[PDB]
Parts: sequence; structure tokens; C-alpha cells
Amino acid sequence: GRTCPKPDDLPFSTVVPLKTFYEPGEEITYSCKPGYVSSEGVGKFICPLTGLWPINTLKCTPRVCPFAGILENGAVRYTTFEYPNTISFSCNTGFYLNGADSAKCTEEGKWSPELPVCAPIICPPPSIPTFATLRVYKPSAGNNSLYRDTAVFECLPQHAMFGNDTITCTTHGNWTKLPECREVKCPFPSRPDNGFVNYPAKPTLYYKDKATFGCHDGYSLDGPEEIECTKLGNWSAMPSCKASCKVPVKKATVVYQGERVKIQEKFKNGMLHGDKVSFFCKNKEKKCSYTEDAQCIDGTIEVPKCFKEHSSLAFWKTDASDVKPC
Ligand SMILES: *[C@@H]1O[C@H](CO[C@@H]2O[C@@H](C)[C@@H](O)[C@@H](O)[C@@H]2O)[C@@H](O[C@@H]2O[C@H](CO)[C@@H](O[C@H]3O[C@H](CO)[C@@H](O)[C@H](O)[C@@H]3O)[C@H](O)[C@H]2NC(C)=O)[C@H](O)[C@H]1NC(C)=O
Ligand SMILES: *[C@@H]1O[C@H](CO[C@@H]2O[C@@H](C)[C@@H](O)[C@@H](O)[C@@H]2O)[C@@H](O[C@@H]2O[C@H](CO)[C@@H](O)[C@H](O)[C@H]2NC(C)=O)[C@H](O)[C@H]1NC(C)=O
Ligand SMILES: *[C@@H]1O[C@H](CO)[C@@H](O)[C@H](O)[C@H]1NC(C)=O
Ligand SMILES: *[C@@H]1O[C@H](CO)[C@@H](O)[C@H](O)[C@H]1NC(C)=O
Repeated sequence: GRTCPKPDDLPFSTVVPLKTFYEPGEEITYSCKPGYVSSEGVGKFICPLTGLWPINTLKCTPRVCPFAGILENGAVRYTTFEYPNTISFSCNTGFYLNGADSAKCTEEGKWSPELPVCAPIICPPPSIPTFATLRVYKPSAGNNSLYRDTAVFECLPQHAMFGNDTITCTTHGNWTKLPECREVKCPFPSRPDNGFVNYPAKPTLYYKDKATFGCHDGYSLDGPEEIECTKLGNWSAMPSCKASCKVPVKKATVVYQGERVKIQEKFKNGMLHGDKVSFFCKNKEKKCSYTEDAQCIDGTIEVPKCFKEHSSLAFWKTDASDVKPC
């Protein structure tokens, strides 16, 4: 036409002055938005006598921040690297991020905040507990320790450790929880009736001291032969001597453990405490046999009622340890 119209909207730029119509000869100026720099094309335009605006060669491109794609011992998500995009940071295993985790490209093309660096996780020398010693320790960095390094603790003699003995240098630079060495003592073990006890000749008995028990002839043990002084001050177990019992009835085949045995032959020297045997009893309902057990209890063994016993010489009847049924 003869009056030029509103200029074309150009991306990332602004036009001054901006009017719906211009007269021929009026001037408009394209200027890129902040953070965008002008490259190809020229901005200033003058209205021709014909209404048509000249073709626009101007191209505003975003300002480019310095390359930040390499983080030594780190990983960076970055995509574009130009205004106004942001980049993120991370570190590899054993490394902590020494600075801001995200940076942004400003209008001036300067990263803000400044770019971080990854630094190794370093752990201070471990502090030994009061009653403990350092069994092994290897400092990787100077006297300090790196990520996942270990120290193990050895308690002093006559002391008992509470808590795990291994400490790892963690991700946050602090050692894991430390064990405690305490001095614990154990009271003297009382001698068992009909038996003897042995311990070393010391005024006081401390941790892991062990006493050995015994019993005289005719008496067995119903506990562990060797007991130990545990971490809590009380002994591993208290054992006692329990009375062996006599063979209750001579001439009878009973069941000891898996197989069938004759009592008189199997326990010539008498039963021990807790030994379980089972007797055979006739049942006159269908003339079958069943099995009832009995066991020694500190010298007294109770024969089942159904055991009716007869002498072998009196072979008038059968020994009722016969038909398997029932
Ligand atoms: C060793 O330090 C660990 C970390 O504690 C903190 O770490 C520094 C980086 C710093 O922030 C400072 O304030 C502390 O020293 C202690 O462990 C815990 O670790 C948690 C797991 O990372 C953590 O918490 C997070 O998880 C919980 C549960 O999911 C969330 O509710 C919480 O918001 C966190 O995301 C926290 O850092 C820490 N918490 C506590 C109560 O300790 C650890 O105890 C310590 N060990 C020793 C022996 O001192
Ligand atoms: C040795 O002692 C531990 C510690 O428990 C004791 O219980 C108190 C009543 C008192 O006697 C203190 O000396 C101790 O704190 C015994 O462990 C206990 O076992 C049972 C199992 O449930 C129960 O009483 C408690 O849960 C346990 N104690 C704790 C602190 O949890 C242990 O039985 C004792 N004997 C032996 C052989 O270890
Ligand atoms: C390590 O050893 C001792 C610790 O007491 C100290 O004097 C020394 O300066 C330390 N050096 C380094 C590099 O950590
Ligand atoms: C705790 O001690 C046990 C030894 O009984 C060990 O196997 C375990 O690894 C220790 N805990 C940790 C976290 O290492």
C-alpha cells in the first residue's frame, strides 16, 4: 500500500516504535532481548513509499556460556549450554560436591553461581575408645582415611566389647558407631553336689574365664562340661550332677534309642540321667503290643504300669514284646 503496517513479530527481539500503521519514511529499530545477541541481518528499517516492509534478515541467538561439560570426577547434565538454560552437577562414588549443585546461564553469559568441583570424601583419624586398642588401621590419604575404609578394634584383656568392632568411613565423612570395651567380672562358680569344679587361682575372675565341671562315679552331668564367663557377668550355664538310676527290672527287652535292646545287657553299669527307654506291654484286645516310654530322673526311674513282669524260667507265658501291631 502507501502506509506501511505493523511490523512482523521477530522472536527474541523488540521493536521501537511499535504502531499499527506507519507513514512512508518513518524508522523502526529491531533490538534483541537481553541475553540474546544480534548476528546475521541488520535491524534498522525505513518505511518505503510502497507499504511493504523489507524482508527481515535479523536473527537473535541466545548468548552462550563457557563450556561446562566436564566435571573432573563428576557427571553433568547440560543439554544446550546457552541462555537461559540451567545445568546440574553430580559427583562419582567417594566424592562430595564442593559447591552449588546447579548453575544458570545469565544475561551476560557468565555462569552463576561459579562452577563447583568434586572433591574426595576424607575421614579424620579414628578416636580409640577408653579400654580398646587399634588392631588394624591403614590411612589412605595422609593420616586420614577415604570412603569405605575400615578400622577394627581389639579390646584390652579382661574387657568385653559391646557393639560391632568394624567401622567404615561413611559417605558423610563420619565414622560409624564405635564399640565400647567394659571390664566385667564373674562370680565364683558354686561347686556342684557330688561333683567338682575347677578354675584358675585368681582373686577375681574376669571375662572369658572358663571353669570345667565334673561328677563322681554314679553321677552324670546334665550340662556342658566347660562353661564360659559371658559379657553380661553371668556364666554360660550352671551344670549339676544328677543321680544315675538302677536298672528297674532285670530280664526285660526294651527300646533304647533306635533299636531293641535288653536292659540288663545295655545298662550293666546302670542308666544315666535322662536316658529314655520304652517298655513293651501286652494288650488283650486283639492280642497286640504297644510301647510306653520311661526316663531316668536324678536316680528314680518309673516303670510303666502295663509292664507286668515274669521270670524267663517261668516260660508258661510270653514276654509280651511280640506282635508289632498297635
Ligand atoms: C553420621 O552422619 C550422618 C549424616 O548426618 C548429617 O550429615 C551431614 C551431611 C550434615 O547434614 C549433618 O547435619 C549431619 O552430620 C548421620 O546419619 C543420618 O543419615 C540420614 C541418611 O542420610 C540423614 O537423614 C536423611 O534420611 C532421613 C530418613 O530417610 C530423612 O528423614 C532426612 O530428611 C534425611 O533425608 C541424616 O543426614 C542423618 N540423620 C541423623 C538423625 O543422624 C549419622 O547419624 C552419623 N553417624 C554418627 C555415628 O555420628
Ligand atoms: C544372663 O543374663 C542375661 C541378662 O538378662 C538378665 O535379666 C535380669 C532379670 C537380671 O537378671 C540381669 O542380670 C540381666 O539383665 C539373661 O538374658 C535374658 O534372657 C531372657 C530371655 O528373654 C530374659 O530375661 C531377657 O530378655 C534377657 N536379658 C536381657 C537384658 O535382654 C540370660 O538369660 C542370663 N543367663 C545366661 C545363661 O545367659
Ligand atoms: C600426619 O602425621 C602427624 C599426626 O600427628 C602430623 O604431625 C603430620 O603433619 C600429618 N601429616 C599429614 C600430611 O596428614
Ligand atoms: C557387624 O559384625 C559382624 C560380625 O559378627 C560382621 O559380619 C558385620 O559385617 C558387621 N557389620 C557391618 C555393617 O559390617
